[PDB]
Amino acid sequence: ANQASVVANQLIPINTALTLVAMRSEVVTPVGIPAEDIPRLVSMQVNRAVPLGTTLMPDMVKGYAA
Repeated sequence: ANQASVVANQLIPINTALTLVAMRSEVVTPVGIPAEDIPRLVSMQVNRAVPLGTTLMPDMVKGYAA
């Protein structure tokens, strides 16, 4: 229901570290990474470019296990 996910607040380039300016929370479908894990995601790198407004999915973040 209102399970919110991490959404790209700006484009995140391939192989670049996640910052707090880059991740917002939003109720989207399909469900991606829980918004509650944003602190945890800071400094982890994405393995692909993530366009503005894309939901961060588990497979996009290098080293993410939940």
